[PDB]
Amino acid sequence: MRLVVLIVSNDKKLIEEARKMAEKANLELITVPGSPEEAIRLAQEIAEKAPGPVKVLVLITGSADPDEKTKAKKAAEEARKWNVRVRTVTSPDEAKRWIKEFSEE
Repeated sequence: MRLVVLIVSNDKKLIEEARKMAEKANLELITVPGSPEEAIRLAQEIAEKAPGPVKVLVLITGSADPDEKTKAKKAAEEARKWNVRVRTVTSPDEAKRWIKEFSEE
C-alpha cells in the first residue's frame, strides 16, 4: 500500500511542510510545476506503474485559471478511476492537514 502525494506549486515553506509530512509518514511526495495537467498525467503514470494498490493525492495551490481549472476538472474525472483525489490548498496548514488525513487516518 503505497501512498503518493503530488503537489502543484512552486513555494518554499509550503513544499517544506508538505514533504516533511510525507517523509515522516513514508508517503511518496513529488513536487510538480504549477500546472495541474502535469500532476495528474504523472499520477496516472505513478498509479499505472505501481505494484499493487496505491492512493494518490494531488494538491493544487492557490487560484486556478479557467483553463487550468478546466484541465483539473477533466483530469480529476479521469484520475478518480486511478484512485487519485485532487484537493486545493492555499496555506501549508491546509496541505499538511489534507496529507495528514490522507496518510493513515
